Amino acid sequence: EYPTVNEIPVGEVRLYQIADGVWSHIATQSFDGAVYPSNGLIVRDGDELLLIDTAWGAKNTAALLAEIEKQIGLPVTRAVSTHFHDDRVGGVDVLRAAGVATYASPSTRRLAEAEGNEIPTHSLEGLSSSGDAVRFGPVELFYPGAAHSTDNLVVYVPSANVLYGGCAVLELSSTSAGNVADADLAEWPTSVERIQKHYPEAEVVIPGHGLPGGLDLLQHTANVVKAHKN
Ligand SMILES: [Zn+2]
Ligand SMILES: [Zn+2]
Repeated sequence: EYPTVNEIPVGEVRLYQIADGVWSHIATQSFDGAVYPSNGLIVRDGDELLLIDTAWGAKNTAALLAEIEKQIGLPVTRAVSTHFHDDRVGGVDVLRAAGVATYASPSTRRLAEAEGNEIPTHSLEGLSSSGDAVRFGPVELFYPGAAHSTDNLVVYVPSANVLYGGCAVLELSSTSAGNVADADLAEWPTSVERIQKHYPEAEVVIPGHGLPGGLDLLQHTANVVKAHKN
């Protein structure tokens, strides 16, 4: 029952419960003449919520906040953007104005700046090298190396064994790596291997777009990227 594009009009956000205190958020957005669904994550931390990624735009992200208040009723106090693209940081100004402390790596903040995207307020240090991992509230943040972009981070929720791959991970139905303008195709499969080695216990893997699955999303991603590179 995971929602797809045809079930979410642009401007609306759905939440989907993955585990106790862990949800994905699903939004839709038009980009270059096509509508795409996009995922982020919500993780409970006591009486507060940690948000992973915006809902791809200001209006979507305002809707996201409204849907969180309706469905969950706990305040979002911090947010992390997992790379510099607009499906990840677009809506950060809305979050900030709402009183949410927004975060990203220094590299993500610099690339967002260069690209004219919204820029999270606070820098996440300790994630500059492939294999680096840091605790951030109820999650672990991991930099696997360059993949979909050079700055992409993944997020693990230890209490639930849930791995959110963001766009470094592709859904099982995918036949291609999608938008690779900022990608490092030579490194990507290695980056995926690092994730596989570091989170062998992951039970649910959530891609940046499309359906969640099991650990096979990781190998599938490496295979697609390799096949794409050719
Ligand atoms: Zn992207
Ligand atoms: Zn994306």
